[PDB]
Amino acid sequence: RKFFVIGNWKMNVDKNRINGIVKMMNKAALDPNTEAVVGCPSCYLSHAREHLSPSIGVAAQNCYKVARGNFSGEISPEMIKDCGCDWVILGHPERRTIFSEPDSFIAEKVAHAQEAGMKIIACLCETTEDRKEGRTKEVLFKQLKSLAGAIRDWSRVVLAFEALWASNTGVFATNQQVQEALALVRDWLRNNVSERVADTTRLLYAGSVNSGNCREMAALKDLDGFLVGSAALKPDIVDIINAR
Amino acid sequence: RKFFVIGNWKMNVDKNRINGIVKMMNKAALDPNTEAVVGCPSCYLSHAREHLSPSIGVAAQNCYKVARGNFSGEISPEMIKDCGCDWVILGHPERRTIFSEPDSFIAEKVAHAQEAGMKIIACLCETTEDRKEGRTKEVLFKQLKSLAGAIRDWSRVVLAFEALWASNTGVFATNQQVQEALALVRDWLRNNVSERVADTTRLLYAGSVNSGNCREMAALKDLDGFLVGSAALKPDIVDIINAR
Amino acid sequence: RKFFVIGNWKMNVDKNRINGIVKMMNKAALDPNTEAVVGCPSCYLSHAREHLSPSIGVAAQNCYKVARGNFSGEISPEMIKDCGCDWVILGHPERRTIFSEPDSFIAEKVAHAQEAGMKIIACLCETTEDRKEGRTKEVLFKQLKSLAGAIRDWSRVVLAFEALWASNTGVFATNQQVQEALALVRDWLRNNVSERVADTTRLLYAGSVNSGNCREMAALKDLDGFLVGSAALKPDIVDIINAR
Amino acid sequence: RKFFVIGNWKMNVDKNRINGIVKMMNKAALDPNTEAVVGCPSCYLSHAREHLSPSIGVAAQNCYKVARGNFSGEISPEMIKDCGCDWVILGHPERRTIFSEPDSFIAEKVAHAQEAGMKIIACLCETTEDRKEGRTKEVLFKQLKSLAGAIRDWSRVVLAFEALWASNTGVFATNQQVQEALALVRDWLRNNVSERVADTTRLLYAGSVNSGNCREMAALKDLDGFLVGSAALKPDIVDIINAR
Ligand SMILES: [Cl-]
Ligand SMILES: [Cl-]
Ligand SMILES: [Cl-]
Ligand SMILES: [Cl-]
Ligand SMILES: [Cl-]
Ligand SMILES: [Cl-]
Ligand SMILES: [Mg+2]
Repeated sequence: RKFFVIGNWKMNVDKNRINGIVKMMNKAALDPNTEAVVGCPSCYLSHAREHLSPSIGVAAQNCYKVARGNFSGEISPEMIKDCGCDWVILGHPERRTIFSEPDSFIAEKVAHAQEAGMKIIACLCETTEDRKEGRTKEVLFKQLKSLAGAIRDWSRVVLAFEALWASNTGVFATNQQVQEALALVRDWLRNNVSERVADTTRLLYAGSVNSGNCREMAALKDLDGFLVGSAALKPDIVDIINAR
Repeated sequence: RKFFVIGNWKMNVDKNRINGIVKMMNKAALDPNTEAVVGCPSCYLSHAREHLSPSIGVAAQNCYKVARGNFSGEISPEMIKDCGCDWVILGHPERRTIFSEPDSFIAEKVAHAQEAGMKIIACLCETTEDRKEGRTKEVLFKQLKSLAGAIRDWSRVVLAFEALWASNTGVFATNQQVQEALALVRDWLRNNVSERVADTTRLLYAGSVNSGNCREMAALKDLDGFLVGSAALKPDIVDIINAR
Repeated sequence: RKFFVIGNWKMNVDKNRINGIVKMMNKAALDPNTEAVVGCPSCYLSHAREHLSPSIGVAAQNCYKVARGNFSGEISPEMIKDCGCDWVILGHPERRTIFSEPDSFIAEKVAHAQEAGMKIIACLCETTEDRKEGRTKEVLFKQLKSLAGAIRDWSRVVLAFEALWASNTGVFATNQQVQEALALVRDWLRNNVSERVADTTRLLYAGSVNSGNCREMAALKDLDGFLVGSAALKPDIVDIINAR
Repeated sequence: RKFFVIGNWKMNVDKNRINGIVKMMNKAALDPNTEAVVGCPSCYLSHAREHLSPSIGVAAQNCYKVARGNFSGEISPEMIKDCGCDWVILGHPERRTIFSEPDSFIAEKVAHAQEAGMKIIACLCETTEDRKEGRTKEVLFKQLKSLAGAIRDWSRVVLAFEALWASNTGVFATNQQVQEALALVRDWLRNNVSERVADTTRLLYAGSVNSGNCREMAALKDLDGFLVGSAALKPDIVDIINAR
C-alpha cells in the first residue's frame, strides 16, 4: 500500500496563498514513494492544477451526483475532470455535520464519481456523542456499508477516518485509538468485501498531524497515510509527505 | 430601473460550452441600456471572467456565510472576488428546495455578502404546494422579511422571483400573473423598507423566457428583467438582453 | 408560421441511398421559404450532416431521457448535437405503437431534449382503434396534455399529427379530416397553453403525401407542413418542399 | 477458446471521449492472443471503426430484427455492417430490464443478425428477484434455449452472463458463483446443442472487472473473457485485455 498524504486546504486559501503553497511543494525534496494530493476549493481547481507538480494530485472537496443538470451551486465529476483534476473528497466530516449530508446522498455521489472515472477520498467519522456512548463500531459499520454499496472499483478509492472529538477540543486520539479504528475498518473490508480489498485499500487517519508527530504516527499499524487540515497550509506538509 | 438580465448556466456547461457562449456574448450587439450577468459554476469563475467582455458581469451560483475557515466544499464572497467576479446568486430556488436551505441561512449569506462588497441576485420562490394552499403572500413575505433584514445597501441587490408552479406542471403563467407577483413584491418594499428602495430595486422574473415571449414580458409594468436558465445556453440570451 | 417539411428516412436507407438522396436534395431548386429537415438513422447522422446542404436540417429519429449513463443501445440529445445535428423526432407513431412508448416516457425525453437545446418534432397519433371507438379527441388531448407538461420553449417545437388508419390500409384521410384534426390541435393550444403559442407553432400532417396531393394539402388553413415517410426517399420530397 | 474482452461504452461517451479511449487502445501493447472489441453507441459506429486499429472490433449495442422498413429509431445489422462494424451486442441486461425486451424479441434479432452475417455478443442475466427465489437455472435456461433456437452458426457467437443482482444490490459475486454460473451455461450447451459447441463457445463474465481483479478472474474455470462497462472507459481495459 503506497503511503498517501492529502492536504485539504478547506476554505482557507486564496490565489496568493495557493501560489505560495504550490511553490513550496514544487521546490521541496519530496519522497517519491509517497502519493501526495491537495484538496482545493472548486473555484481554484484549474489554477492549482496548472501550477502544481503533476505528480501531486488535486482533489475537489465535494461534488454532486449527476453529470449535468439544473443544480445551481453544484459541480460534477465531469466538470472536475474538465479542470484537469482526477480526485474528489466525498463524505467529508464537515459535509456530514454542518451540511447534514446523509449516507445515502454520499453513496449516490460516490457511485456517480466512480462511473466518471474519478479517484475518491471517501471519509468516515465519529462524533463526540458516538464515542462517549460506545457507538464507534456501529457508526463505522453503517458508514462503510453505505459506501461499499456504491463502490465497484476499490482500486480508485482511499478511505479516511476522523475522530471529531479530537478536532479542536483539547484532546487528541491515542496511538492505540488510531490503530484500533483503522484495524476495525480493515477488518470490515476483509469480512464484507474481500481479503484483496482489505490488503490493498489505503486507510488514512484524518487528524492533527504535523512535523512534530508525523513520523511516529506514520509507523502506526494499519495506517497508510494522512488527511491533514491545518498542516496543509504550512511547511509541515513536506515533513508529513516525508514521514517514512 | 436599469433593465437587468442574468443568464444562469446552472450545472449545464463545461469549459468548451462556456467558450461558445462567451464568444457569442462577446460578439453580440447588446443593448447598452441592459445590465447583463452570467451565472457560472464555481470551478469556471476565473475562466469565464477572463474570457467574457468586462461589461458583462459574472455571478457565482452560491456561496457560504463567512470569509474563510474549515468548510470543505464551500467558497466565500472573498474567494469569488479573488476570481475577479462581483456577483453572487443567493437563495436560488434549487438551493431552497433540493438543498433545503432555510431563510435564516440565506440571510446569513446575504449579510456577509453585503459586508464583503458583493452584488447579490437574491431569489424568491413560490412552490406548487404554496400556490395550491393559497399561501403565496405568506411565503413570499417571509422570504422578503428575511432578505430585508440582511440588506443595508439595496443599491447592490437585485430580486428575482420564480413561480415554481409555472414550470413543468402543465400550467403556464400569464403575463398578468407575472406582473401581479412582481407588483406584490414591489409594494411589500414600499410598505416595509422604503418607497425609495421600492422605486429603485430591480425585480426579475425567473421562468421560461426565450426569444419567443421575451419582448412581450419585458414591457410588463413592474418587471425589470429576467433570470433565465435554459435560454442562457442559446442565442436567445441575446434577444432577452435586447428585449427592449 | 414558416412552411416546414421533414423527410423521415426511417429504417429504409444505407449510406449509398443517403448519398443519392442528398445529391438530389443538394442540387434541386428548393423554395427558400421552406424549412427542410431529414430524419436520419442514428448510425448515419454524421454522414448525412457532413454531406447535406447546410440549409437543410438533420434530425435523429429518437433519443433517450438523460445525457449519459448505463443505457446500452440509446443515444442522448448531447450525442446528437455532437454529431452536428440540431433536431430530434420524439414520440413517433412507430415508437408509440411498435415499441409501446408511453406518454410519460416521451415527456421525459422532450423535457431533457429541451434542456439540451434540441429542436424537436413531437408527434401525435390516433390508431385505427381510437378512430373506430370515437376517441380521436380523447387520445389527442391526452397526448397534447402530456407534451405540454414537458415543453418550456415552444419556439423550438414542431407538432406532427398522424392518422395511422390512413397508413397502408387502402383508406386515405380526406383533406377535410386533416384540417379538422389540425384545427383541433391548434385550438387546444389556444385553450390550454396560450394564444401566442397556438399562433406560432407549426402543425404538420404526417401521412401519405406525394407530388400529386402536396399542393392541395399545403393550402389547408391550419397545416404548416408535412412529416413525410416514403416520399422522403423519392424525387417527390422536392415537390413537397416546393408545395407552396 | 480464444480469450475475449469486450468493453461496452454504453451511453457514456462523446466523440472526444472516444478519441482518447481509441488512441490509448491503439497505442497500448495488447496481448495478440486476446480478441478485443468495444461496444459503441450507434451514432459513433463509423467514427470508432475508422479510428480503431483493425485488430480491435466494433460492436453496435443493439439492433432491430429485419434489414429495412418503417421502424423510426431502429437500425439493422445491414446498416451496422454498412458502417464497417462486424459485431452486435444483443439481449444486453439493460435492454432486458429497462427496455423490457422479451426473449422472443431478442431471438428474432439474433436470428436475423445471424442471417446478415454478424458476429454476436449475446447476453444472459439473472436479476435480484432471480438469485432470490433461486431461479438461477430456470430463467437462464429460458434465455439460453431462446438464443440457441436462433443460432445456426455458433462460430460467430460469444455468450456473456451478468449477475445483475450483484451490481444492483451493490455486492460482488464470488469466484465460485461466477464459475458455477458459467459451468452451468456450458453444460446446457453440451446437453442441448452439442459437445463441440459447448467446447468452442466463449463464455464471458459481465461484471465489475478492473485492473485489481482481472488476472484473478481470468484464471477462473469455464471463463473465456469479460464484458465490462465502467472499466472500458479507463486504462484498466488494457490490463483486462492483457489479463492472461
Ligand atoms: Cl489530479
Ligand atoms: Cl481534513
Ligand atoms: Cl463581474
Ligand atoms: Cl435560473
Ligand atoms: Cl441540423
Ligand atoms: Cl377557446
Ligand atoms: Mg402601502
